[PDB]
Amino acid sequence: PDPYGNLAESYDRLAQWAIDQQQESPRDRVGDFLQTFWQSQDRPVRTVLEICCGTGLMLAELARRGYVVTGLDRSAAMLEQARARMGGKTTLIRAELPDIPAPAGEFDAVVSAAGGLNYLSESQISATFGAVARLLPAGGTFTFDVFGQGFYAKFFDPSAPRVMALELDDISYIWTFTKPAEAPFVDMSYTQFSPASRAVDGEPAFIRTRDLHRYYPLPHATVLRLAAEHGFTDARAHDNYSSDPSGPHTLYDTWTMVRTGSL
Amino acid sequence: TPDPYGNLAESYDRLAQWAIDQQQESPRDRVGDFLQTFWQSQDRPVRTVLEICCGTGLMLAELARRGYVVTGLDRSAAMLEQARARMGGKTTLIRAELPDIPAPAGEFDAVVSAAGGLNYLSESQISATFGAVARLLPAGGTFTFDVFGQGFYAKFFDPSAPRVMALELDDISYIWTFTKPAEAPFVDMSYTQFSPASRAVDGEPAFIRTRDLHRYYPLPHATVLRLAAEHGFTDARAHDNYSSDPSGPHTLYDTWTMVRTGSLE
Ligand SMILES: Nc1ncnc2c1ncn2[C@@H]1O[C@H](CSCC[C@H](N)C(=O)O)[C@@H](O)[C@H]1O
Ligand SMILES: Nc1ncnc2c1ncn2[C@@H]1O[C@H](CSCC[C@H](N)C(=O)O)[C@@H](O)[C@H]1O
Ligand SMILES: [Cl-]
Repeated sequence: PDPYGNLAESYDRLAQWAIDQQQESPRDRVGDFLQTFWQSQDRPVRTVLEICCGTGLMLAELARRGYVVTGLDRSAAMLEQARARMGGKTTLIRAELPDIPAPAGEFDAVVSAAGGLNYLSESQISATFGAVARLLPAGGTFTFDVFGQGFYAKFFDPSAPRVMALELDDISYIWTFTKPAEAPFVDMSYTQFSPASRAVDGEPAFIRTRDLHRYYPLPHATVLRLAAEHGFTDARAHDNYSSDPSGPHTLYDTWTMVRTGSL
Repeated sequence: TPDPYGNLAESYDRLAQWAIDQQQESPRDRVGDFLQTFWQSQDRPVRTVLEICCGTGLMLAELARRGYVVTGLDRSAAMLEQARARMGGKTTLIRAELPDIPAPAGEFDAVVSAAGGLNYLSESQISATFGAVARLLPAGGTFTFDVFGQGFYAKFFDPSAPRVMALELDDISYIWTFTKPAEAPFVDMSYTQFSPASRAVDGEPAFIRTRDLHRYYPLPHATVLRLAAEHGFTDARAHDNYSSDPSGPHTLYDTWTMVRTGSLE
């Protein structure tokens, strides 16, 4: 049940390709957006938890800017990469959201960059909003991105190819996007062909793996309700870590919100 | 002379059927219907038919089913062996690369080329092929073929960037990359194919990868009309994919028919 287990060793190269070819934000741009957002807030930010930290690309960006960072992810394979990047001092928590085994009065901000929250059902993200609210003091903030309208329009029909593929550094990926009838999720299947350890007779060989990435579309009305229900205010959406508004073409919606003084 | 169908021949028939079932390619009996109706409209009867670029013989088998006496020509030994299995020993199969057609004058009543073999010919090679076909046909015989239409290039080729598509079919996986090299008279469709290996690697099934370039030469309508006029044909007409519909900007496969004149070629 870890779709990133087979992806972890090539994830960083694929993330760079997605920046180069699928308009994903480089983590330094995410860092610029976060610092501009936090600088506009009254309460200073020193400690940051990134949930769904993956291989730690965003952790490293924030640490380079002087933040004291902690990461959380469910994937041991991804966290092994994050440990190699960050070294031994960085706290890395292996847990599956909505579980956040960490105490209140500790984090000034929580972030989730590059779409980990797309993997959570509505009830799982609701409980995650609650867990984040318990960790943040009044005036702390929560920032994350999820797929926008333009993503579902572009990769989940119409007129679009249902199968996509990429050949990158001797690995090959074949992606299939399916929308089950009457389901609250959409499915992206990763077929991956990777060079094998040895050869078959006199030919190079490849191992095939198949992994399902199940995504839950998150309407704006749902985000706003979840924010209100869990002690957040001033929820705003922007297009992909820019100052532009969310709109019909947005591929990645960036949400920011502020913890109230509620309990 | 590379043979891009060498690695494809084993799985070609399954892929061709997928393209009919899913990509609007004409079922071979629709091609047969179209040919029989077109030939029936001509004064000169048709019994003997040469299919150039016959591949694995899917169109040979359809024309034989309808009662024609068919001969096939293809450059790919791998494809032709499949045609030999399909047709048996009675059918003449010629291994030759167009424009070479080593067959006698006064032999064929019609020449056909179904499912896109002529897309692989440069304008010079297709001009020479028109000449060779003209020499094989008596006055009143006909030549029918299909090439990619305007809608095919618009759908699969982007002038600005490569396009990538894929298919997983019966444990074979294809990755297709479509490019338009600058200033070239061709466009490129690369086939990466993953097929099951002969043995396993440790405890995991293994796959072999092949890569083969399919190089296609767009053939504008004005060029077909010119080639027909230059090589002894008349009444050149285009239809959409072996139907009675006209060729149009959305057509994926342009079906051309033309009639041999009395000129000496
Ligand atoms: N319910 C869940 N709990 C914890 N981690 C989850 C999760 N669902 C998805 N993930 C993690 O979400 C990550 C998405 S990849 C994003 C990695 C990183 N934030 C970056 O900027 O590159 C994966 O590592 C995946 O394991
Ligand atoms: N210059 C050339 N000379 C001969 N055959 C050629 C050729 N260029 C391409 N071909 C052949 O064109 C074929 C295209 S596939 C079409 C197969 C068949 N007509 C059918 O209806 O399914 C391949 O078998 C390929 O080897
Ligand atoms: Cl961008």
